[PDB]
Amino acid sequence: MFTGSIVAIVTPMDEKGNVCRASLKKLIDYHVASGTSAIVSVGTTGEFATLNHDEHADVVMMTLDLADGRIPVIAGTGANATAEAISLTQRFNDSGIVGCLTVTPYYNRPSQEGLYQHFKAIAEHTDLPQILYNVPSRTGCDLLPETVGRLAKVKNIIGIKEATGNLTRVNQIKELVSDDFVLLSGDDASALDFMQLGGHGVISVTANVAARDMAQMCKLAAEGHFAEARVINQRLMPLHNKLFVEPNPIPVKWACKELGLVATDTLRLPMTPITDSGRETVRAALKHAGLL
Amino acid sequence: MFTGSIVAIVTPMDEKGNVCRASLKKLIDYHVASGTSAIVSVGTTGEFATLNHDEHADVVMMTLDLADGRIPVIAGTGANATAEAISLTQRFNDSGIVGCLTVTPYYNRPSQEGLYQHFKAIAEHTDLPQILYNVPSRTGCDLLPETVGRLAKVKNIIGIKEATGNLTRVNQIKELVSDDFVLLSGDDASALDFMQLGGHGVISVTANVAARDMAQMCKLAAEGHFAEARVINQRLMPLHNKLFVEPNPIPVKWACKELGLVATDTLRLPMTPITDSGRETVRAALKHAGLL
Amino acid sequence: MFTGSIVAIVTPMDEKGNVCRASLKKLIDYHVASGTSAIVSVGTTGEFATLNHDEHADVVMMTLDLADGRIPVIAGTGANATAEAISLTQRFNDSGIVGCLTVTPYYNRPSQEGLYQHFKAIAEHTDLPQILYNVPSRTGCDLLPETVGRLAKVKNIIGIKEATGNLTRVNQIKELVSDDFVLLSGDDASALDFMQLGGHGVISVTANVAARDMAQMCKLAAEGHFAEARVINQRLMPLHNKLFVEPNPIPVKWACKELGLVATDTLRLPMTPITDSGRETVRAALKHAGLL
Amino acid sequence: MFTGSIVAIVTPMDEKGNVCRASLKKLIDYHVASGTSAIVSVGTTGEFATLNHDEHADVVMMTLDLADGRIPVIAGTGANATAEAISLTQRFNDSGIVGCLTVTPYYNRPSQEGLYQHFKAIAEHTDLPQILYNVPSRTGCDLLPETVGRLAKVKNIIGIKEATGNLTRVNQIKELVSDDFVLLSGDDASALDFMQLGGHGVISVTANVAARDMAQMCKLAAEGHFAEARVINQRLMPLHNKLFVEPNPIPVKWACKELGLVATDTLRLPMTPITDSGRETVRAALKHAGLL
Ligand SMILES: N[C@@H](CCCC[NH3+])C(=O)O
Ligand SMILES: N[C@@H](CCCC[NH3+])C(=O)O
Ligand SMILES: N[C@@H](CCCC[NH3+])C(=O)O
Ligand SMILES: N[C@@H](CCCC[NH3+])C(=O)O
Ligand SMILES: [K+]
Ligand SMILES: [K+]
Ligand SMILES: [K+]
Ligand SMILES: [K+]
Ligand SMILES: [K+]
Ligand SMILES: [K+]
Repeated sequence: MFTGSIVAIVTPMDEKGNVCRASLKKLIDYHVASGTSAIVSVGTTGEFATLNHDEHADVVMMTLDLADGRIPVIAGTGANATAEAISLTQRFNDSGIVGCLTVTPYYNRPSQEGLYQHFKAIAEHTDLPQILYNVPSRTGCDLLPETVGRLAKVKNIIGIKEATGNLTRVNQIKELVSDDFVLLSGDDASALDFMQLGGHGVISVTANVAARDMAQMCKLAAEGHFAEARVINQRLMPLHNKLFVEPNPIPVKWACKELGLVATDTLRLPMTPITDSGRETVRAALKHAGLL
Repeated sequence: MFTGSIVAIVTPMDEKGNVCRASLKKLIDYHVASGTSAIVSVGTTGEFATLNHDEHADVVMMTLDLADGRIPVIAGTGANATAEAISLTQRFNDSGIVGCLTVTPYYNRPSQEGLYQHFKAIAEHTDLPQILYNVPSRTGCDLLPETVGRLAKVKNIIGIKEATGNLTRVNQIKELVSDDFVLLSGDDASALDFMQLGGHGVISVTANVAARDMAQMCKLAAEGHFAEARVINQRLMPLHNKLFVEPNPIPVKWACKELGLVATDTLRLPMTPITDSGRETVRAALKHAGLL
Repeated sequence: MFTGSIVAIVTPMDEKGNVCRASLKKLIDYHVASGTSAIVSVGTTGEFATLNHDEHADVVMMTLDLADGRIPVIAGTGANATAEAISLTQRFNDSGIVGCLTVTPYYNRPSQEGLYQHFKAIAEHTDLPQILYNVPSRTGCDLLPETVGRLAKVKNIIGIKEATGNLTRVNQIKELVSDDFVLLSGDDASALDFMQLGGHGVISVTANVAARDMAQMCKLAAEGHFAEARVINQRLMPLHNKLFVEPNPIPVKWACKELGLVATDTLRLPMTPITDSGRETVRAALKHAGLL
Repeated sequence: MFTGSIVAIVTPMDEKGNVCRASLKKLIDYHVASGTSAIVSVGTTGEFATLNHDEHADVVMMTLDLADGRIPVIAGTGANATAEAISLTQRFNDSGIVGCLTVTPYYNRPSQEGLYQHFKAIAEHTDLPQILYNVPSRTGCDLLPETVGRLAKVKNIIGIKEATGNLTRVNQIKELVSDDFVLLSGDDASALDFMQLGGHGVISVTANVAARDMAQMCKLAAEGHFAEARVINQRLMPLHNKLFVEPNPIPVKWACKELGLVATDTLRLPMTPITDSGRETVRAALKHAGLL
């Protein structure tokens, strides 16, 4: 499923930084009960940077096993080296995932032509649908609409998670791609705006703790009921912002612990524990959203 | 050497994308002959993002073997996960390398506290000297002077490669650290200015192809002969700029090939071959520098 | 009228830089015939910076006289000194203008509190409706949604011309103001997007040469017919961009001369004549729009 | 003097917002006593935006009268319309002022060609020396080094006040102009660095309240005693920064009042009185500097 509210799920960890199966099960059951459309496993929010390839694959497989066919799983498969991305993609072929979320290479700042070649090569070596992920604030590069239009001609490149927060991108990309290419926000604070302009859903951090309100917001938006959706959005807005008061996923993991959805808020270095001021800010945002 | 003209050497490849030993040897002999102070092996210009950890270690060790004690070798050891940076650093413990160049974590955008913990943990697992590397355009995070001061208190954190191009950083950092902490430019176009303000050298892209000129410019700078150093700088300014006409190290590899220093200008995706326009721009810059 | 397509009209000049009444008459008749909602007289596009107060008032009065009640006129009344803005506003009280367009102070960078006091004072001393104008790229300051919400409580502050191009502002402001407060784009390239998110019209540069298509686009948008509006927008998009290929109003004045709407494309220094390359670019954009 | 510590003096006011002669006299005597090199009258810190042209001329002429030949006076003569800048400059022809400080046009964002024509026309209508002033944060335009080179060819264009805070500009400009062209910092926090790179002084906000320290710092810099100059700089750094805690000249006027140098800290809207938090921040900075 590549529309509506899609959660970029946390990778819950025990105190040693290893994946907590019991906590993940609780999250997945929560998303199944709450109407989330799909689960992005080991995206940014899932700490892809700090899991090695084997651990990363283990988390995706554990998420599929636990989902048990009740909700679709999309795997994070991005890398900044094209061979690495291909390799990681092969590990998931015939796994049961419905598609992959593949980020623009980070740190090395490839050209637009390099991005085209990167993603083209990855798509060539799988039959899985691929969702491109643009987030320049993290990567140092910006996959522009022109290049997205070029890539959308590749049969299995089927959408984009656009995390610039620059809402002009929605219709710049839309006019260059076919009607069935999926435009998904990757920026919760501007996501409703993104859907109002023509976007098809959101790959959401906020969905980790407000799954039902997110799912209803995105449905109302898809039906054109923007004023109604905006009422929900306004109650979620402090959380959309304050989940970034310290680096993601530090706040959202604390929030999930505070609601009882995960056993511990542990992360891997260089992510560090939430500050006391951050706990206070995040808690106030949860209360504004009606969640505590 | 953590002073003077330090080359961030290219990782020359054959047409298959693997390290070319004969080319590496030719480069290293070139830097010995030219008066280069040290070699940074598998930094950004060396394609650290697209070598696996074994391949990266092989290049470092080959470069050390080839240097044959004639020129000190600093290993690139950065990673965006602390565990991984520690693993990489441990590969070089008791190897012959003189120190490590370790970039701020990329993509995951840690806090300053996270940066402090990351570099502190890496330093604690080696006796090797550590040179911090800040390059926010590539990483999405900025290691600010205050945190550099906190880190400079750790015994074996001994300097910084400052690649913001923001020359105010030189004295901001210098006032917070001891007199023996090394300040190195990571930005060739501003590096002469950086030394004029108090910096101690440059880790240079330009030195790959103008090694003698860079070493002469840095010596003049260290001696306080800025006007003579600027004449050299002016001849190299178009190269300093045009080596980024396409993404580093696409132009510098081509330049090395054109100068006969390497056998091929091959890179690994998502870096792609230089465009025709880019060849012409770089060739004009080489001609301005009197290298061609 | 404060909705739909509102033109920020050029101030046509003869070769000596003085206002050309015959050219202005032709423009005004064109806007009356073409369905433009209103005329903003001596806005940015009308070269407010380079007319003195008397000339500025003369152009507004000439525009009212020529409009002869057939189209509403809004006067540019902004200044960077609050006393100056008050003074200029008094010159128009009982003139026949329907309202004023008042820019945030430029150059002096007042605080948000300073902006509040500025605009509050101006509104106090007139009964004319006031439209706030935010354009940070010109002014060096940014009138934020919070302050817009404060000002919208003042009875005769009735809307805003929002020229950041940052589409998140639409609903940030909307949620803080009453339903009757007018949100107008001041950025033609993002205006349709701005209306799709809840904006009520556009104060347009493009309208100077594409008045009928602009008027129909903004009507379709107001009716919710965004796909239909977007077809028009796509034909206008090169013009929305290329009217800024050199500083506004250099390109639009040339375009108006090329269509025969004004006798000369003369501007006042520091605006200078269009370059040949700029003529070529603008002409291609006019042809894409179907206007030549 | 177009070297050393040049104060951008406040225009002290009474409670009605008009120039306070007794306060101006006290300031000017203070700068004579302190070793200030020159006074810039009705620059940015002098509130040029909110004085009318007659009021502006009155302050300049009063400041010249009060200086009584003891200290050279440079008049602020910028405008964003060329005709207006020429008019203002002509007011000071054969007056006793030593030169003019003329800012790039603000708000209307001319091209570089426009900037060249603007400053060229102004220079052609006076025999007075012209100091260009670039401050893009306030004006929305950036006078680049190439254009500064073109302008430096005009006989009476003799220097630049460079207020970008981008220290690369010092040597970019210096290589394009003759050895007698003056480079002055417009950014107090970077000004010591600016002189270290080759600049010849500073047009300073800080000198309004730390005149002796600024003059001593600049003399040390001119003599090549950078380390001694930096000790002074460090004591003044919090002031250099905190004089912008609220918009300039709100903090510096309050500081002048607190030091007993002026009778009142009144400004003209849209500048507003200093907040309580701001008073406390500025007072702490004055205490760090040992001025209180
Ligand atoms: N830490 C490295 C490797 C992660 C690989 C598994 N997800 C990076 O962010 O690219
Ligand atoms: N491509 C991954 C792993 C590189 C391994 C280090 N040489 C990254 O940039 O972190
Ligand atoms: N050129 C000055 C005065 C213009 C006054 C009449 N519109 C400015 O832009 O503020
Ligand atoms: N307030 C207008 C006019 C100022 C007159 C010059 N002292 C401007 O900033 O241009
Ligand atoms: K395929
Ligand atoms: K496709
Ligand atoms: K140390
Ligand atoms: K009123
Ligand atoms: K109102
Ligand atoms: K000159």
